[PDB]
Amino acid sequence: SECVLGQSKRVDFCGKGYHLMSFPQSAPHGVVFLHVTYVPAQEKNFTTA
Amino acid sequence: SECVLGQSKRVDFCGKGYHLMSFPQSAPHGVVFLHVTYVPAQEKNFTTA
Ligand SMILES: *[C@@H]1O[C@H](CO)[C@@H](O)[C@H](O)[C@H]1NC(C)=O
Ligand SMILES: *[C@@H]1O[C@H](CO)[C@@H](O)[C@H](O)[C@H]1NC(C)=O
Repeated sequence: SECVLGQSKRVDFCGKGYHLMSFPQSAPHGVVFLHVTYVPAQEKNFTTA
Repeated sequence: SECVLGQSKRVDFCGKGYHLMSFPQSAPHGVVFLHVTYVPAQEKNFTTA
């Protein structure tokens, strides 16, 4: 109800990282979610104020 | 997962009041959370439109 039909703001609920979309495939006696996320990769530091 | 590793917008979940931070101390056969909050204290009333 939450991850598929909308965007989830709860941290580490519908996937490790920031949440974008989900896809609900079926399976024998169960369901399999495919979560799509967004993870920063390359970082660089600066001086702030 | 939710209160510590991020901020929570859920009401009355990670502490009474608006939520800021939490620290997860340990304890035998359990765990103890310390929640920081934010409570408005004084009041003053006016007329609006
Ligand atoms: C940025 O972080 C690196 C650590 O990998 C550090 O050596 C460097 O001094 C930092 N940048 C500045 C401007 O200090
Ligand atoms: C503000 O609230 C008090 C109740 O404590 C009331 O007596 C007062 O008339 C109110 N002031 C205004 C401007 O509504």
